Amino acid sequence: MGVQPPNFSWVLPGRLAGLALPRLPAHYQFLLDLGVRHLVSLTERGPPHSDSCPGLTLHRLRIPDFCPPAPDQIDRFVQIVDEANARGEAVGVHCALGFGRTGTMLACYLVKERGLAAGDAIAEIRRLRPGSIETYEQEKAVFQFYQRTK
Repeated sequence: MGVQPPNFSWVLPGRLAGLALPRLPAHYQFLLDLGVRHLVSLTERGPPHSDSCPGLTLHRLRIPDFCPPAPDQIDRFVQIVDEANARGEAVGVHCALGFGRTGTMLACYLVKERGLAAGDAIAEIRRLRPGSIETYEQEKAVFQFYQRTK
């Protein structure tokens, strides 16, 4: 039995989801039940109770709140999703609220998945998850990822 964590939704159904901070054993069980085997954690302090769920692998990429992921972090995130999805495993990504840091990562993955530029990728994540991508530097990070990988 799982309990859906806060602000959870699929971006790529069965492949890639965003969420706010998970914090109960049943949140992690929910992720496992939905086929998630990897949780990319962007917070400065690990989410509560993750150690109750050994079957879920956490990948901690620390990003200060209201700041963008760095290029190495974007590349690592993209690798984690590509490799997990190729193994038939889904990935979740979270921050404290699930909007800024999380939305920026999700938009970068769409740049790659759909061959989009940042305007389209950011628009799409905002359509799916209104409130996503909170700062100017977060927007610029998606743009620069596009430029590096075009």
